[PDB]
Amino acid sequence: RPTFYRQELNKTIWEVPERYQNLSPVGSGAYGSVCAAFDTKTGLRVAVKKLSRPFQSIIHAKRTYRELRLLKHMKHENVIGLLDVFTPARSLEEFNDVYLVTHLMGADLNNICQTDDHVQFLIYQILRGLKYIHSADIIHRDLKPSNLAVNEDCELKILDFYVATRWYRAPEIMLNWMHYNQTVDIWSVGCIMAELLTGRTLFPGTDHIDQLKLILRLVGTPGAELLKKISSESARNYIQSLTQMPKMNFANVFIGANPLAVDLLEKMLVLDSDKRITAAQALAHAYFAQYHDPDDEPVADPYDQSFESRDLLIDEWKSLTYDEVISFVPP
Ligand SMILES: Cc1cn(-c2cc(NC(=O)c3ccc(C)c(Nc4nccc(-c5cccnc5)n4)c3)cc(C(F)(F)F)c2)cn1
Repeated sequence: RPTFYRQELNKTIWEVPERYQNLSPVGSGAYGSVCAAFDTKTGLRVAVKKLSRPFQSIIHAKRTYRELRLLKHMKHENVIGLLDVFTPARSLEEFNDVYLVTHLMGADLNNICQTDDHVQFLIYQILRGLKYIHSADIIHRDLKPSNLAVNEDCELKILDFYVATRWYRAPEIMLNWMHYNQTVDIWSVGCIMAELLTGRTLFPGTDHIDQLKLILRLVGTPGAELLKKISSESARNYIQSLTQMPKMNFANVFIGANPLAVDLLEKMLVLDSDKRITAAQALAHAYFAQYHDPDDEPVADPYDQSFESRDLLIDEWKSLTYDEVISFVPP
């Protein structure tokens, strides 16, 4: 049981074991604050996240539990993994804060390591990690370049932490569809891969409405029947007021690109989420022929999400979270 020191960072009091030094605030939000640090015990650069009031509400406590459970379960080369989890509390009765620790990566996909081969390798790794995540019955929902970390040797890792999420969000989420499926993440991959191919953001909308119009300008406005699978009533009415836009031929948009990459993008960037390619299907596409290895593209061990159906109070989620903290074993 180590010694903690205190330091006021990100408008809050950080209490961390002395092994973590050189704390430097990275960013913050309503769901936590992140610092880069140096772990003197391993010699690693790490990221430390302090969850912001994790037990203020039932949903806060449940998602605190949800994140810790999820992260303790992820064992994949292309998904961020947990190096440590700690609390300064000495007992459940004073348990109020939770800290998570991962590797610090040298870069994200916005800031780059190294061609068509380099786009293939990066997108392959995203899809390899997504196949794993999706096999655990988890949807990322927030994929964007700043959530994709890359080390020196261009090994990529998916995480969840300017660069707007809206630029990469699936249209059915933008149109207020509540019942979307895992391929919302594939839409995001298509937008990311377009930007790696051309150098430019595919749909850099300045606002909610601008985003929809830029999307429809490329894929074409949907018919009424398609609208009812991807959109809520007020969004359907608005889309139906717009001039008809035809689908563009992606070959004239991604001029010069590998024709197999264009074919893959045509399968990713479709409005019909029942027609959109899955991560496992995309990994088998001929575009990735030089890296595709079904024996090295594993699924996840079964992930017990039955807690998602439990109706628990704040103190009950707090209690389960505490037990996940004190049972953690580092890799
Ligand atoms: C409520 C909820 C959360 N999630 C979920 C959480 C994470 N967490 C992290 O990635 C995470 C948690 C703690 C830490 C410390 C970090 N590390 C981190 N965070 C922000 C930035 C950086 C960073 C900064 C600079 C360079 N490299 C990394 N690292 C990640 C990851 C996923 C997924 F799907 F992507 F796997 C899902 C699901 N439901």
